[PDB]
Amino acid sequence: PQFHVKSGLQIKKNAIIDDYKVTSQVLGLGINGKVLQIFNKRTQEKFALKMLQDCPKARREVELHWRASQCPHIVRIVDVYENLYAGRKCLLIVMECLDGGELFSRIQDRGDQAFTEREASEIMKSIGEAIQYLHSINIAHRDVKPENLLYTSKRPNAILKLTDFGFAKETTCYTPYYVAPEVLGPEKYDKSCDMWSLGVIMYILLCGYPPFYSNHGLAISPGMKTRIRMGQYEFPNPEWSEVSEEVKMLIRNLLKTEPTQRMTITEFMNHPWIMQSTKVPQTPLHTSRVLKEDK
Ligand SMILES: O=C1NCCc2[nH]c(-c3ccnc(-c4cnc5ccccc5c4)c3)cc21
Repeated sequence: PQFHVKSGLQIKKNAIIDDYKVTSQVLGLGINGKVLQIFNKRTQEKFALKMLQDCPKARREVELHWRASQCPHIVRIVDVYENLYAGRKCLLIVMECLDGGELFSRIQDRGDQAFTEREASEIMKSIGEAIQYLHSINIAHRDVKPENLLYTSKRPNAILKLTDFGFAKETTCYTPYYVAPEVLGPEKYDKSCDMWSLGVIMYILLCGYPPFYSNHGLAISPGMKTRIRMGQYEFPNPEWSEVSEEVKMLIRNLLKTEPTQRMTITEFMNHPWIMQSTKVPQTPLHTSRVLKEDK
């Protein structure tokens, strides 16, 4: 006994409206247009619905995302319909619904507490688990941005989840103990960008602005673009003046220009600042206030 097998992906073919109420309310915009809010007729719970045109690229997204839904920090696909819509075959993905909206909106909507270093570590921890899960099953997510980190609720014990698989990609014997990873097949620097994303999201969490900011004109967005190439960014005071040299070093290691230089997800999770989420200094960060400065 003891055989943990979860179930396979099942493309439902009946009309989705047979099983759910479909609203006009929008929950997100993508290249495939709207994410809608819907309601399960039976249970009456709320779900997000993403609609893609059926085709090989769409199918992969679904498949990868289904594969990854077993991860606690990745938006769970709850079921998938293939229907006809204007004589065009379609994939309708029904996922769990993340009311807490986007990661940054939440921080920026404190302003009456203060957002500690430790709170950020915990955040980065949970994004890490998501990447970790992904990479260990040989998927690179490849669009890990702010916009795709949302919260299950407004409740402060909300759990933070990764969404959007439109750019995810697969990365893919008896004397094996000693064989070097490079001999176990190709897989060229592909999951390493997920690592860069992580650096950026960490930078912003700690201060409230990207490490590579625009400016507009010339050498200010064409230059903002070489700024990235050169890997040039500061830790300007007085935001960073109070931040652990250990943390700076961690960002520095994620924001490495040459991808093979950059840290692995595994190395990441074993890092003390991430591994001791709990015992990180309670120190007050500017983040929330700085965020409030915008459009
Ligand atoms: O895959 C995607 N591509 C485009 C952006 C996006 N949002 C979602 C999404 C998924 C699940 N829930 C939501 C969501 C739910 N409820 C919300 C309430 C208030 C603000 C944002 C919300 C987002 C968005 C998925 C995708």
